[PDB]
Amino acid sequence: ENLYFQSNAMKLKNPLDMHLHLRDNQMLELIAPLSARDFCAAVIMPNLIPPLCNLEDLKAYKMRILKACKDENFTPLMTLFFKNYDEKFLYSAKDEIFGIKLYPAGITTNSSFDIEYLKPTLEAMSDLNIPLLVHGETNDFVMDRESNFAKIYEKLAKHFPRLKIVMEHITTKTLCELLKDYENLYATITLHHLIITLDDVIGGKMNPHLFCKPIAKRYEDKEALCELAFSGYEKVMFGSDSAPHPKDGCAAGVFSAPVILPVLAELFKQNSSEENLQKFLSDNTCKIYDLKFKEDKILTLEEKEWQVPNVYEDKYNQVVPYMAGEILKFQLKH
Amino acid sequence: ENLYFQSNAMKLKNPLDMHLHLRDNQMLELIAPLSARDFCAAVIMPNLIPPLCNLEDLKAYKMRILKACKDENFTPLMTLFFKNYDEKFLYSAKDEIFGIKLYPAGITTNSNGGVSSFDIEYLKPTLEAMSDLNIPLLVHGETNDFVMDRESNFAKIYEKLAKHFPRLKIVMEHITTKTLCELLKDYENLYATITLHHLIITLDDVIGGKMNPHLFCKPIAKRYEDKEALCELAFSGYEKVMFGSDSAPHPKGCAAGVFSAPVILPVLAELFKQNSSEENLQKFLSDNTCKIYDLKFKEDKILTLEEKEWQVPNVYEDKYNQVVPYMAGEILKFQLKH
Ligand SMILES: [Zn+2]
Ligand SMILES: [Zn+2]
Ligand SMILES: [Zn+2]
Ligand SMILES: [Zn+2]
Repeated sequence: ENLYFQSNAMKLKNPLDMHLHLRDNQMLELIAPLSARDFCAAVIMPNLIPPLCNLEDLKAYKMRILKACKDENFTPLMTLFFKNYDEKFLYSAKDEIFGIKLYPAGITTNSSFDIEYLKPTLEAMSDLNIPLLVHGETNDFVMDRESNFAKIYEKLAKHFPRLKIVMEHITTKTLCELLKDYENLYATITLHHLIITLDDVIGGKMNPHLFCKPIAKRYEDKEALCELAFSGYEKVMFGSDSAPHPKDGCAAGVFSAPVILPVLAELFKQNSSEENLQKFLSDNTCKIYDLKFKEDKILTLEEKEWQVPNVYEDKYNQVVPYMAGEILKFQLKH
Repeated sequence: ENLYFQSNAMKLKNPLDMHLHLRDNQMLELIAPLSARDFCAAVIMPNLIPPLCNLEDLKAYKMRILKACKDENFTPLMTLFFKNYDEKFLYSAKDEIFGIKLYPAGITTNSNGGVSSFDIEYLKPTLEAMSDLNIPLLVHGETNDFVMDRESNFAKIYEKLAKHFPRLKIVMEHITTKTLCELLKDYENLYATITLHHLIITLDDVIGGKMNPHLFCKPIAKRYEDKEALCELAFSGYEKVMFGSDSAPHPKGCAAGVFSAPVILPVLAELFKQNSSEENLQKFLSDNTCKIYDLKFKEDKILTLEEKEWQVPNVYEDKYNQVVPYMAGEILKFQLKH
């Protein structure tokens, strides 16, 4: 529609963040609202110290999140850290969790990954319709860690053709292509991997604020990621992997939470459509897991410049955000 | 060799650092001694602001270097920053300079006035005079392509320069790829320098775990097979390879460069014992360069290294600057008689 209003440049419905890190305690209080105010729900990753491996610690964490957000409507979609859980246990938790997140540890390729430890649990998960979320990286050379995990994703897809396997934060053309080879393979894509490549991280001066895992790769990889997100391909969902770290330059992670919607807005207007953004941020997820909502959350973006602050700050913590100091074209009223 | 005395009495004769950055002014006064003490000579890169492009300024900088070294036996091998010099200018400079260093436009630290074209006719007059006058072309071999491919993609350029200027000595500085290790064997006029760090680290050390800015330099450390090929050339003492540290300090993230000057000899000493011979170390650090250029010395500078542990300072301070050294805070198995 050619003519439009400054106050309504984009409208988004029930935006979901399918990969979020909210940390805990004092940090959680600082950053949860930043996601809560722009999303109706987010998959909360379980990599706390120590990791969430039982339902009592999960509920307590859920409660801390609900307190810190203070922006209902916001439903945290809870997850457990992967370990060898038995059928009885999973049956017990299915109504309490959205999924189980696997963090592989110690994988060499010539690989040394034995899925036998996983089989009983994955078989149960399949039958109970519980999705497996995976941080798909081996321990090989940093640029190859994701691509070398492709064969591990294939193996899992064949051995468990009824299990939903979400390849988290894909960053390679390899996985962009693998995604289309198996029906039960899905993926989440971050905001940053649609914009950066390795050159941004170490091509000129080293830029720690753009450092994350998996590392940003090549231009061909970035284009493959953009083609899936911009086309709204049914099996890709937005997952920020917003992962803050207290300001000291060496820890991995990008805190993109507060700038996600505005940056995606601009990105899709320039390269795609409101409808495809709507799919990438919500409809795709809703179609895959059959989600529905009682009270819709509608976010309206206004075409009014603002400068991203150099930090989001609390008494106990200071976090540098993605795009810190940059000027964005769109903004939500908070 | 199964038996030895007091400590590993390893002698090194006339070590040469064929690729070194000494900066200027106050910085020079602080770091120059750290090299002048362990080396008898070093190729001094001209990437100053502004870059050394005339004899007057080169002499001036040389004088500054000589003062900064003081009582040390050390000959700085001077270079000019590459540009389209003519035969007349080159003829007057041949005895004042060791070589001319080519930096591709805006690829590394202080290169904005660099070469932006490798057109054969554009460079012909200069490279032919250099060829006739036996002046060598030292090159920072990287394109502006994707960071991990900058050096390998530069191979076609070194190759055309070699074919078009077959009597020119072309030194591929700080090589970091198997591609250039191999290309070195294809043309008689191709030579190379290798750094200390590139014999040791890969990209994984720089960004595999935590980002380690102290290990960040240009050309970026690459793959395991790249490092192995570099080690095979250095350890075997291959005649066309010479040690060049590319020691480059930065005042205290982060800027590109490793400041390895203070720790080169002992670190190299340990490396060559585990993987090579004292003879091959002597070749890599000195004899190869000496043979390639026909160097001679009024009096030799013999340095002895003993296995007496020592911790590397976390910084090399003074009144004007403070620099973090390579291997900072590390415990080295070898030492030089200070
Ligand atoms: Zn992850
Ligand atoms: Zn994550
Ligand atoms: Zn260089
Ligand atoms: Zn250099």
